Amino acid sequence: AQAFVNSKIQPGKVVVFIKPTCPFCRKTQELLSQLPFKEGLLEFVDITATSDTNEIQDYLQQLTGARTVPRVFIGKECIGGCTDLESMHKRGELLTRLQQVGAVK
Repeated sequence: AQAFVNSKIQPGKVVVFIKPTCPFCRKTQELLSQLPFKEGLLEFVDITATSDTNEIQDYLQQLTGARTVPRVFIGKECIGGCTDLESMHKRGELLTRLQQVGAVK
């Protein structure tokens, strides 16, 4: 669980931890898939594809303050879930943020 999520999160990368059958995971995927990411800099990680799904949620609770998916990380910074990603979008902050970390083409 620990080494698994810690290998995924990296400076300059966006990673969204998702589950199948998760309406908000899908909305998050819809928003970020449009953006001109460079290759390898956006990843959706299904936590059900590992045996220890609940232990991963436990570790995200410890790391971020919540265990709920979607869990969105921009670099090592967990910005939150769908709601928080959507606010940055509405405010126009998201593209600025992604350009600063060099995630965009």
